[PDB]
Amino acid sequence: GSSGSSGVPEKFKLSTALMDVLGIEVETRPRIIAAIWHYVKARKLQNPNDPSFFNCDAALQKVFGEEKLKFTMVSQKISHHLSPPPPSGPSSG
Repeated sequence: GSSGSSGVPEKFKLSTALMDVLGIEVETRPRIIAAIWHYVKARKLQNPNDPSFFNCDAALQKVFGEEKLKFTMVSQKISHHLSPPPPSGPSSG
């Protein structure tokens, strides 16, 4: 066992651009992916041709850089942006 969901959940610090996309600071893995799912649709970014893909608004680019992306790929895209937030207390390992 190395990675999973033991005890408290997992939160990742949003990027400057990613933060300007949704407007958060410390969220989870899904909350974000979803936050993008909603936002996208919210901004009528959703793509008709492909229900899996979605158009970019302008802030989604700086994040990915592609005109459009998949609703699932975001996971394997936002991750890179995802970072470890500031923990509370001493640490070693």
